[PDB]
Amino acid sequence: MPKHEFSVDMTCGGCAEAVSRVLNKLGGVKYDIDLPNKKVCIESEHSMDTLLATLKKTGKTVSYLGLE
Ligand SMILES: [Ag+]
Ligand SMILES: [Ag+]
Repeated sequence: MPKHEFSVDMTCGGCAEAVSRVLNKLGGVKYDIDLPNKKVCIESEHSMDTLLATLKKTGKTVSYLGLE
């Protein structure tokens, strides 16, 4: 199953919480948040568009670091 890696402008724990809330409301996702490195790793059959649009709902700078 595709593992997408994203960069999110998370400055503290409450940003990581904001990230989980939006990703939870999305559903169909297993996810991993690395706060010190400002990274979010997402196991999902969801398209990159959807994941990107979802993460951007937080109001924060989001970019795509790619896949594996
Ligand atoms: Ag924060
Ligand atoms: Ag915050």
